[PDB]
Order: sequence, then C-alpha cells, then structure tokens
Amino acid sequence: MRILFFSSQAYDSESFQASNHRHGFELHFQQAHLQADTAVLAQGFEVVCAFVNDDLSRPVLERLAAGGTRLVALRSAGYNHVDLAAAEALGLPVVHVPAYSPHAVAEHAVGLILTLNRRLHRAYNRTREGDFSLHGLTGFDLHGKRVGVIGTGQIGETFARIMAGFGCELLAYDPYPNPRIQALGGRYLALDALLAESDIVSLHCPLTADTRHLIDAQRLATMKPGAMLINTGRGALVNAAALIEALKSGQLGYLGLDVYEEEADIFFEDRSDQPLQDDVLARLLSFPNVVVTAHQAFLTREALAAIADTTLDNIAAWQDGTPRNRVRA
Amino acid sequence: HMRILFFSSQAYDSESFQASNHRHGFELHFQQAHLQADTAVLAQGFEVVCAFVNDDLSRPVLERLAAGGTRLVALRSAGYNHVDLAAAEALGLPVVHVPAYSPHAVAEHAVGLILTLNRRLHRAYNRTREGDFSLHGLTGFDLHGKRVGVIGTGQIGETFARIMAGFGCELLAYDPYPNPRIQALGGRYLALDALLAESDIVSLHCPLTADTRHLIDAQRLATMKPGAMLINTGRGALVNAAALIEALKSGQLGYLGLDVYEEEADIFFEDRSDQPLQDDVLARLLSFPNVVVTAHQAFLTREALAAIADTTLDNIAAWQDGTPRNRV
Amino acid sequence: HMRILFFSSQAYDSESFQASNHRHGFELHFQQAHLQADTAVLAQGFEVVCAFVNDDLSRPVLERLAAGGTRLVALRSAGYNHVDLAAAEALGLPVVHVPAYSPHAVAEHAVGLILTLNRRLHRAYNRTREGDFSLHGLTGFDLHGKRVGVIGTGQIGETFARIMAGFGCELLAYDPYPNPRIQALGGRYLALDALLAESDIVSLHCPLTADTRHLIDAQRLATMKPGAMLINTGRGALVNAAALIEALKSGQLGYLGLDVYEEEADIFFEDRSDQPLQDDVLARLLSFPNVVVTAHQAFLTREALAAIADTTLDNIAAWQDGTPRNRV
Amino acid sequence: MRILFFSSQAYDSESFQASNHRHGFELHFQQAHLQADTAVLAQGFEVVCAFVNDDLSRPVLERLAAGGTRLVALRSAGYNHVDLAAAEALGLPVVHVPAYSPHAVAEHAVGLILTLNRRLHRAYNRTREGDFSLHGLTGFDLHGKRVGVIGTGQIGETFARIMAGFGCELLAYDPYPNPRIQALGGRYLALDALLAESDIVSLHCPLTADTRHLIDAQRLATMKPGAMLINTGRGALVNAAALIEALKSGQLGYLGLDVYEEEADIFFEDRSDQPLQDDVLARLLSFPNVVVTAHQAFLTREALAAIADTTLDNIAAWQDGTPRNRVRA
Repeated sequence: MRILFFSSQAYDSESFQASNHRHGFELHFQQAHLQADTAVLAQGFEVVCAFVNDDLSRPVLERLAAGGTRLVALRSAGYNHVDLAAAEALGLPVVHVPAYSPHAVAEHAVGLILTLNRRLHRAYNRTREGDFSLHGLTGFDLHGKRVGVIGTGQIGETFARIMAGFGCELLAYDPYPNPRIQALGGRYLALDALLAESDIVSLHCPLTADTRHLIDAQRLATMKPGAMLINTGRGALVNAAALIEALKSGQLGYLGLDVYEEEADIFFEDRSDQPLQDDVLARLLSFPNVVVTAHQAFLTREALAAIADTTLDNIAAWQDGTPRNRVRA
Repeated sequence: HMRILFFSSQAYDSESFQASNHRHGFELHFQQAHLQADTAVLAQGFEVVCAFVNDDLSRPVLERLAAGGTRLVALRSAGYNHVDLAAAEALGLPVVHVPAYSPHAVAEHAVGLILTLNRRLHRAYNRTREGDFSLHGLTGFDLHGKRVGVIGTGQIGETFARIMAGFGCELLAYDPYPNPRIQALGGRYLALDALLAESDIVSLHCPLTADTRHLIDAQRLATMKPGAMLINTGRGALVNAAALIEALKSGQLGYLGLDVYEEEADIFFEDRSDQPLQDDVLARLLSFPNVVVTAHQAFLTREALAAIADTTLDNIAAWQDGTPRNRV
Repeated sequence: HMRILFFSSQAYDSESFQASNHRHGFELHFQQAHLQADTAVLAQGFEVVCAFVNDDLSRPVLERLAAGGTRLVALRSAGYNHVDLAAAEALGLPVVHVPAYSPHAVAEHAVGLILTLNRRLHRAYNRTREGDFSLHGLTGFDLHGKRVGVIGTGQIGETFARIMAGFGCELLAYDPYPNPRIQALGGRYLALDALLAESDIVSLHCPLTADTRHLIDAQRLATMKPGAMLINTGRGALVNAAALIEALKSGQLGYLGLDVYEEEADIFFEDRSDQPLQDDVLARLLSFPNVVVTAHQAFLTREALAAIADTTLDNIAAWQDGTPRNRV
Repeated sequence: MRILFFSSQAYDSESFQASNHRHGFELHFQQAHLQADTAVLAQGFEVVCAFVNDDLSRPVLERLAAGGTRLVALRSAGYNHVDLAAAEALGLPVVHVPAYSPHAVAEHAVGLILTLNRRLHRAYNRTREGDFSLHGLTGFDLHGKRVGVIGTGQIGETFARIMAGFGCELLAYDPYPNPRIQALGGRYLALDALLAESDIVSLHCPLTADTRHLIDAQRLATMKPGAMLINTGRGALVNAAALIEALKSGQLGYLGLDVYEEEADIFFEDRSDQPLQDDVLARLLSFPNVVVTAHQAFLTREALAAIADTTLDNIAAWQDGTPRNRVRA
C-alpha cells in the first residue's frame, strides 16, 4: 500500500517513518504542494496524505481520482482546503485527525504567556547582540493573577490545570461546565464577567457559527485594560482587524497567537522573500507585545507521533472498511 | 528629612521606589550614571546612597561618600560583590540589602526559559516577524511526563518544583536538607549524580558556597543525560561556563537557559552592543541556537520590584530609627 | 564667558562639540533630556541653548527660556520645524542653524542604502549571524550599466551623481536649473516624468517647496519602471508614504530606501521600541523585506558632525561679536 | 544531452534555463548534495553539474563513472572538493568557470564597506523594531580616505575605479603593476606601506603559496589602528584566527568577509538549527563590526547569467572535443 505525502517537512518523514513500524506501508515524501499542476505526481498512488496548505478543490480531486487515488488522508484536524461535496461526488473518501495532543497545545499556550510576560523574545535579541540592558522588560507575577479559560474541553482543561499550578485564580466559561475545572479551584461565570475580570484570557472553544469572531471589537472593549489574550484555538475565534486598534490604544496589553483566520494561505511556508499581502497580519507582527507562531502548538515529537499513528491507523481502517475519522460533506 | 541618591537608575527603579515611598516621604533623587570614583561627588550632601550591583563600592568610592556626608549605603539587590565591606566597616558606613528575591518571579522566569527553549519561541518570533512561517527545526517536546531535577529546594526551588509538578512532570530533587513539601508535590529526593543522570531538565536553585562552586563542571555535564536541558537562575558561579561550550558543541547538552553568569556584575545591566564583547566564553554561548541568556532579569516583575523597594525603604527607615535591619 | 546648555544630547554631540570647542573655550553642558515645558527650567541661567530638531521650541518653551535669561537658541541642525519662529522674533530671541549638511556624508549614505537593498546585505547579515549561510532570495543586480535618475542636482545630488557614474551607471537628471557639471559626468537632463519611466534607480535630492511637496505621489509611482528602486534621503514630504505601500505590495516598486519621513521630528531620534508604533504607514513600511529605513542618519559621520559643531560654535561666536550668522 | 545538477537552488534553475535558449540541453535540477549515497541519481546522465559543496572525492567519481557519467561541469571557479588525480585516473574530465563577473564582485565589496561604515545592518534591525536612536551608528566619510587595493587584476581594478569615484585616495600593491590603476589616480607602493597607510584594505590577489595567510597576525599588526579590512578574494588569504584578537583589541576596526577558509564545508547551507562547530567563525560572527556574507559576491542576475553561459558553453565545447576551461591535475 503506497502513500504519497505532499507539502512534506522533515518532521513529517521522521514521525511517519517511526509510526510505520507497525504498518509497513510504502511511504513517499514529496516536498511540493499539492495543486492542479503537481497532482500528476500522485498518479498510481492509492493514498495521498495532505496537510492544510495543500489544494484539494474540485479540479485537484478530479485529477487524483482519474489517476487512481482512492483515499485522501489529511494529517491535520482541519479540512477547509477540501471540497467535500466534490470528493463525495467523485467517490473519494477523506479522513483526518480528530484532535491534537492537549498537553502539547496547552503547553504552547503557556509558553506564549511567559514569553510575552517576561519579554523573552525581546531579551534574547538584546543579549545575543551584547545588549544586557533591562529597560522595558519588566513583567508580572503569574501567581495570584486571574486567568480566564474560554472553553473547558480537553485542551482548555489541561491549560487550566497548568495555570492552577502557578497559583493563578482560575475563571472559566463554557456552555457545559464540568466538575473537573471546579476541582482545580476554577470558578465558572458569564463570558462577559470573565472578560472584565481576567488578567489573561485564553481561547479554547470550538469554532461554530456562535463562536465565530467571539473576540470582536465589543468583546475586546469588555476586557480589563492591559490584559493579555492568547488564541491557540482557531483563527476565526477572533476578529484580527479589531485587535489592532486595541493594541494601539493600550486597551489590549499583550497578544499571543498560534492561529490566524487567513492561515492555510499564509502559514507553513517561508514567505520572507516577498511583501506580505495581508495588512492586518503585517500590522500585528510589528507590535512589540505580540508574538505569532505559525500553528506550532502541536509541534512536539509526541504530538507529531500521535498525528502519524492516528493517520496510519485511519488508512489501515479505510483499507478494512471501518469508518474511522471520516469527514463527510 | 531623608535624602536618597540612586545611582545606575532605571525607569523601573524610579517607578517602584516612588510607589513604595507613599509611606515614607523620603526625597528621592535618581541619577542614571554609574557610581564610581569620578561620579561619587554627585552624592555630595546626600545622607543615603542607593546602589545596584554594578555600581563601584570599592574603598576609594566609599571613602569619598563618607567625606561627602553619606552615612548609609542601601543596596537595592541581594548581592554585594561590588562592595568592599571591610573598608565600609572601617569607615563606620553601614551597608544594607535585600535578603532574597520573590520566589514566584524567579521560578516563573526559569519556567519561561524552559518553554522558550523547548518550543523555540525566540526563533519562531524572529521568523514570523519577517514573514517566515515555516516550522523546520522548531519541534519541541511535551513537558508532561518528563523528569525535572531540582537542585536546591529552598524557597525558589520549591516554588519551581510546584509549578513543574502542575505540568505533570516527574519531580526529582537534591538538597543537603530535604523537606516534606517537595515530597507532598510528588517529588523524589536522590543523590546529585543520580538526579543528573536521570533528569530531562535540570534547574539550579541552591545557594553558592565553597561546596556548590562550579557544581556543574565538565564531569557533571558528562554525567547528565545526553540532550538534556540545563537552567541556571541561581548564581553564575554554580556552573563552569567554559565546560558548557564543548557540551553544547557535541550535543551532550541539548539546551541551556541562563539568567546569571559568573562575574555578570561586570557585564550585565548595560547595553554593551556598540563594542566587541571581550569574554570569549559568553560570546560563544550567546550564539548557539539552543541557548537563551537573560541578563539577571528573573526578579524583574512589578511585584518583585515592589518588594525590593518596600524592603529597601523599610531598611532605610529602620537605620534612621537607630535599629538597623538587613545589614550585611 | 559663554555657557551653552545642550538638550537631547548624544554622546556623538558631546564628542564633536568638545573637539570644535578647541578654538572657543565655551562652557558646554550636555543634558540628555528633551527640551519641553517642564525641562526648560534646566536652562535657567544659560545664555545659549543648543537644540536638535526633536526638542520642543514652541512659544511656551521659548517664553520660559527668555524669562530664564537665555538670549540665543542655536540649532545643531539644518531643519527647524519645531521652532515657533514668530514667537522667537516677538521675544527678540534669535535662532541660528546649520545651513546644509556635508554632501559627501549624505550622498555616500544614499549609495549605501542602494547597495544594501540590492545585495540584501541586511538580510544576509541576519542569516549569517545565526549560521544560515543559504543564499535563496538574496540575488541582486549589477549597478554597472543601470540607469540612475537624480532628482535635484544641487550639491548633494551632484555628489551622488559622481559616485554613481564611477560605478558605470548611466546617469539621468532632473532639475529646474540644470548644471554643466552633471553633463561633464556623462549625465543627461530630461523631463521628470521621462526620468521616472526610464530609471532603474531614482534618488531624491531636491529642496522641499510647495512645488516638490509629494513629488512622488501615487501617479508618479505608477509612471516609474516596474520593479525600480526609490531612495529618499532628501526630505520626508517629497514622498507620499501612504502611496508607497500599495506600490510595494504589487511589486510596482521593487525597493525602497528612506533616511527621512514626513513628520520624522516626532518619531525619529528616540528608541520607541518599548511601545506600539502608532503610525500605521510607517509600521507597514518597516516590515517589508525590500525596504530599509534609517533614522535621519545620512549626516552621521565624524566629519559631517565636526562640520555641524564648527558651524554651530562659529554661529555662537558670531552672535557674541554682535554680527550674527545663519539666523533663520 | 542530459545534465543533472546537484545542490540546486532556485537561482541556478532560473539562470541556467535562460542560458539554455541557445543550447536546448535537457536540464535536471536535484536539490540534494552530491555524495556517496546520492551519486546513484546521476546514473545514466552524461553530464553532472556540481557546485563547491558537492562531494567529488574518489569514491563519488568512481560511482559516477561506473554509472556512465562522462563529464563533471563545476558551476564555480573553485574545485577544492574535486579529487583531480582520481578523475584523471577514471577518465572523467572536469571543467569550470575561470573567473566571476568583476563588477558583481567589486560592487559587493563596496556594499560591505558601506554597510560596515554606516552600520546599516545594525540600523535596519533597530528601526524595524521602532528603535530610531542613533547611538553608536556614526561612520566616516569615504571621500578623502586612503583605500589600499591588494591585487590589481580585473576585480581589484574594477574595485579601484569605483572607490576613486567616491574621491578616495587609491593605494595599490601588485607584483605586476599596471598603468590603468595609475590613470585612475592610484599610487603603487610596497605591501607594508600600503598596510600602514590605508584606512580601508581590500584583498583581490590570487591565492598561491605566497599569498596564503597574507593577512596573518604580523600583517594585521602592520595595519593602521581602527582600519577596515575587506576580503572578497579567497578565504585562505587571511588567517581568521588572528583577526579575532585584532578585533578584540580595536586594532582592527571593521571586517567584511565574503569568503572564509573553511567555506565549502560551511557555506551555502542553512546551518542555523545546529551549533556551529567552528569556534573562529562563531566568534567572528558575534562582533558588532563584522559582516559575513556566504560567498555572495557573484550573486547577481548578470553574474549568474555569465556563469550559466560559460558552463553550458564549456559543455558544448567538451562535446565537440574543444579543450575549454578544463581543470587538469
């Protein structure tokens, strides 16, 4: 059973090779992006493994199907790049990773908090060059601060437990509260009260019609002046455009993003040789109190191993006719 | 009426000491310049001088301050290596200090250094800022499940241990005098050399003494787990920096986070970027991709600075009432 | 006995003015702080105040200086936008300046900006410093053979033209009053719009006047050769910065080097890195990969600074002898 | 006629494709380095095109020859990486580019001078982050300064003419002086007097047993205190180790390198993910008054076009039996 990987990185080959010790599939790693003019590379390959920056619109799917590809395996949770209606029409099933490792993602959120708080990215750049001066690097103790967790699913809960260990006072909002958050010392309250009370707000709720642009100009103006916002959830949870004016005024003190609404078109590529087209992202990137990582929150060895194991298992399952993590239109 | 001249003043000194002064009403003067032989004259007529660790308090400077009518040297620091204490005692010029820094500020800084090294956040930032959204080389490791060795389980080491326990780390500890709080966190005490061999991350928090001087030397680095992370927020002389180089070059030491460096009082707290760095060892450390150095920044939070100011102004008030506190 | 207080002082001011003072013996005082309403009091009892372009010389500040006994404002700059001149004349407080900067310093800076953009030297440096010795994206172009358009052929434009002729560039020029020296270099005069369409590199050196204000606006940018390089070391208001953005985004403008920016006196000459930059247009320009901005640094050589100091101290001596020079 | 390129960069494909409009060769671009375990890719290819970081030691050559490769074309001037004795033994001819574009290289030297003088690399990094302060950025006028050109071959002469246009006073050293340098206003003098008199020294002499380590600790101590040194010639012209102490003491004011003695093992690769092994280079890279480019001096579109034209012409010539730019043991 042969699998062609498009948009391959060294960390993909390393994780999938190790995970393949219990499958023995024939793995082919192509660096190029999948798109109309590279689809031909998948000719004769039964399975193609794609990431979110690969093009799986109707024209590409038609070409893969005509070329004899029988399964599209996404080594991602997200699938915005896939025309699912077209894949169904073509009889080409799509599988994916249902969720990323909660420790990897929650740890990354905490890392964004600490780097922003202690200005560690700014310090590094100073000391690397022999600037040992400390002006502007003063932070705040996390101990005693109010940390508001929006969405208390697995990642939010994991994040909450870590922040509880720093001695933070935990606040939470979820449509369906759970007792585990309570056992950590967490207090549930209304979203609006969470936003007004929290020193640090971290988004971990699913994206739905109800949470789309949850943090918009109104929600930003509800927050405590100078507060920190972290979004490792999904880009569309926030209206990035509204973050700018809040950062300019000082209303928002800090921002840590691991996701961005336009990301599948932007992230996972070195675009440094060319002007950045997106005015909003370009402006965010400039601020001294903003750190953006390029959907890096699941980028640990363990979390990548989970993605590889899940994806290879999904493929074995399709092979046997077991509906496992299929995405349907 | 107390008048206090601060040398080597930063905006964060002025802010914190002004706020602490709410319950004292001292007359505070903030001079940016360093204290040294030729700036001591600025302290002319000031009965208290407030100094940081990079200020020069050798005999010639003390003797000039005393002649100029200075009667107390207040250090807004725990450290005092720059003070000739014998010469101060000889002159009857008492020297007061801050006994300890905020344990939450310092332990949280150590955890930040961990996370930034693990997730390569400093490297990521510099990519993304320039539109490089590629992720090669940035892969880290989950902290959950890893073994974290705490060397020195005083107040800061204990605070650090609690935090790391909340990540779901397995805690190892070494201290000549173990305590039960570490135990209650799930921590296991063991021999120093066994801690070093087993730990994925090692963090130094023990006091510097003749026994702990160069505790991490080339032999101890070789005893560590290949690829391990070392964090030193304790004291520069706990580590033999020169040995760290070869360990980093070979990959034996996977990561290094330093907030302190041996003789840092000569290097840190100044922008030296306009000139060659004379120290070959520090220059080499700075340019590895898996080393982050902060310039004794671990107590640099608003709350930790407020504690330093409150303590220092209370030290000054106590000296004024004829019952000195925190003399060295 | 002349006493002079300098506001907004840099180490390079102190060095150059101390050396120039060899033939004057004035008493020089260097204050780092900016001049403004609440620091004017520092000039109390000083008969001359020496200011740079970022110092505040609006009426309230002038009126305070005059009351405090200041009798001359000496600007260590050619520009004076920060001075309320009417209010100074009303107060009988004369204002002197430096007429022009060193043409070699400024033209050489413009050529440096060219070369750094062409060869991506700033980008290269940041790679190599971190051990990235890969060359993708750094390919430049030979200057030899290229068309270089000089807009304004005064002293700086002429000096710039000679340098670029030595690279084997083909020189184009626009000036309302052409001169024969440009010709002797091999330069061709032509219409402004024709210069812009033909030139691979365009450099601004003309005076700012009602006619040249926003000389490079969106229409002129569209007339330029696709992919061309623009250099502005002249004056910020020669260009409509806001138009440069869309031109850079589309690739119509291939490169941009700025040493000046409209209203720079509010932005430049200070480390503002600790705070958000409020100016959306400048923030956008800063983050393109093919834009380099220097902060009005084009006269920042030792020799050009010596000329500024020599001129300023001679302006002060001339005012002292009752025969003022370089009054505005 | 089929040509396999190892260590291929986008700028190689772009230049060689354009240059191929008068040859019609079949061009294959492989990104991977040539070495023992990638030589197999050249099986059946008559011509292999290599750069200086490719491994052309005996084991690799034997494998190429056994696989039917009949010519090694180096898209470089240098050939240290080639075991020529082994290539001769194997009957595998080697061709190269005799010299790089003199304008490209001399221009790059001038760019290194100006960036160092005006600290433009340091300025960029400040202003990018909103630091508009000018401390430490003061330079010097080039006008009137003494510029010493060591080696007045084509590149040295080209460099000299450019620096003459800035109004510099030109000093020169060459075993075989020429009148063109004189017509520019240049004065020939002894090497030692050049070194003592010059504000800026630029190396453009060939590397030979006599010029190896020409700038060594002795020559550095002959220079004017605070002077600038530029080496775009060859790495081995200088003893890099001796530069360090001179930079530390302030004896050497500035250094611009486009070449380095260990370079074929270091340059042309992104090594930023790993510690740098070379202590000397690592130390040079740290100094605020050192700029190193990674043998970038011929990296212009025109100069790359010349390399491509020359290399394709060399290949056509070999084909016809015309000895053109052959390298012999």
